[PDB]
Amino acid sequence: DDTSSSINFLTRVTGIGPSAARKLVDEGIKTLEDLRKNEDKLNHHQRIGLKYFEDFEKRIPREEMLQMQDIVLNEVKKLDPEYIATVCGSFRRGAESSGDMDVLLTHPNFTSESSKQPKLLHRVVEQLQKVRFITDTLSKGETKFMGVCQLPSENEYPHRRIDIRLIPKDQYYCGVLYFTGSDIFNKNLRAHALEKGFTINEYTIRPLGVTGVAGEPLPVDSEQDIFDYIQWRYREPKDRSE
Repeated sequence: DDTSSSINFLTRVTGIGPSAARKLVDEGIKTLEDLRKNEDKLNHHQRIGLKYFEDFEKRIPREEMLQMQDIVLNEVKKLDPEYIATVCGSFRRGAESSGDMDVLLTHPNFTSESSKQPKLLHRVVEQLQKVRFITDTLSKGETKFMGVCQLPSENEYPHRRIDIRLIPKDQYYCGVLYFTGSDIFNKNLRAHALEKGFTINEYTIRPLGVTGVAGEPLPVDSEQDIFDYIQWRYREPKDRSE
């Protein structure tokens, strides 16, 4: 009824899932003005999501992505040129517009053997805040940051969703591959790998064999290494629609 019409609306606020939305509509919270007069009922992530409600429903043109990409790769390099940062999503594939910016970050000092270096991520988050790029934090942990960013103006741009995730160096490219391609491409590359006797996931590529269910991750130093193993000619991100 109107109770389902309100829940649908509430699910449009980042951070407010179905469960939270229902109890909220139960509390008598139905419209955006209701939410704005009841921040005390929402968690941080939800409140920030509400603050940028409109901006968050606005698409991000490629021109802007390219500019935000320059700010991120640039600040990252200054901190330590040994950091590798890659903006993924449909954007990497050449999309004319995006809904957000998803970044995978790594550093050779951090391998899957390592695991426990929050500061490699935080140092980046902190620097991006110092330059007034990252403006708010939805939530931040030891390997993942979900937040808000905004392009600078001499007057202004809509606030945008940005996420940055710290990935082990030895699992990096398998990571970038997963976060690019496309649901359909990943599905197609994954199946071709199987025919070749390999199994690919977002962390590694392994050899399979008889009886099935086997492994031991091979070294990956580029996306190319993954394509080589399954003897597929390298496919540029723009040819990864499927």
